[PDB]
Amino acid sequence: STGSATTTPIDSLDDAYITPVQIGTPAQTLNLDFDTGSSDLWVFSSETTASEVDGQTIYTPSKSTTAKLLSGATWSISYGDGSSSSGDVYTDTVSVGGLTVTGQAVESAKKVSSSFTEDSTIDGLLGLAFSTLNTVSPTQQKTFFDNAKASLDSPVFTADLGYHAPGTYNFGFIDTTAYTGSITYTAVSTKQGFWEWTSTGYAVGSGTFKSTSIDGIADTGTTLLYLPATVVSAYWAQVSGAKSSSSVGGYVFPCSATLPSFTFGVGSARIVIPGDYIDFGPISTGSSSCFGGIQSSAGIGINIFGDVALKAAFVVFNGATTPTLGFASK
Repeated sequence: STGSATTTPIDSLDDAYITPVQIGTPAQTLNLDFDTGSSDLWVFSSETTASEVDGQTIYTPSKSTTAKLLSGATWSISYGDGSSSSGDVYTDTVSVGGLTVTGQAVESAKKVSSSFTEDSTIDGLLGLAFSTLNTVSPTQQKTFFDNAKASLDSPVFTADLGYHAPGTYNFGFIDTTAYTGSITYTAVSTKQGFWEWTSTGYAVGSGTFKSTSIDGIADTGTTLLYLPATVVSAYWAQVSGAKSSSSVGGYVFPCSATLPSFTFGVGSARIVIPGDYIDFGPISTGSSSCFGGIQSSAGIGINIFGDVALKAAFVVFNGATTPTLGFASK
């Protein structure tokens, strides 16, 4: 089997991407944030504290003939940005782009933090990291991908995120029309539960490539590119007037700037992030200070190849017995 679903930016900055997902019988369609940096599929629901729901579409398990309470199971998650959610668990039928999993754990939120409430466009998350990170207790649950894997034509999914435009998540096949040139594959460590890999270096603009190992994670659920302070300083030094602002919470730059590209290495291959992808617009409405899309990972504890990086590539998440990651230009 295979599946193919379009993923759409939630706003004009590509802050996140939403993908429609069918849950239950008859189908209830919710728009979920596919997150290769976590491993819980959780939704706003009929159980979510009323004051914490503001425009989201909710899953109502009592209206699904295939929903079953997973008795005694609870979940609770905290994300890198400080947001969180928690609740109880149902199993139900879940379909993405025509690919169906029966008996998927659907984690129903009883509580969500303010960031979730305030984002009316995101009805929940669908985790695509390794199932070892799943938070369900006392019986850990599998991701949608893990459950689908054996049925897939090939044990893979691909992320093809757009810049200010829709893109695609495919399951079970590689669309050879969706990228240019060849796909370069690179080793993955699953030791921390992430799609963790080592980039071979970077370049700023038309500058020379610096060969240096940068361990980090491929994370569709993180907006920006978070890299070591040395690398980030070298980038922003090429932008007149750019500076790190503790008050704003990172590097800012004059909105009048033209940003240089940023290249990262994948083995001997190179992925080029155009300068425009690194512009996250005014820090506050009407400001002439703009927020940068490359930020320091210092104090996160891990480097993160988030959407800024991934949307410059066609990315293969290969879940074969020994997982790997593939990157192609597009």
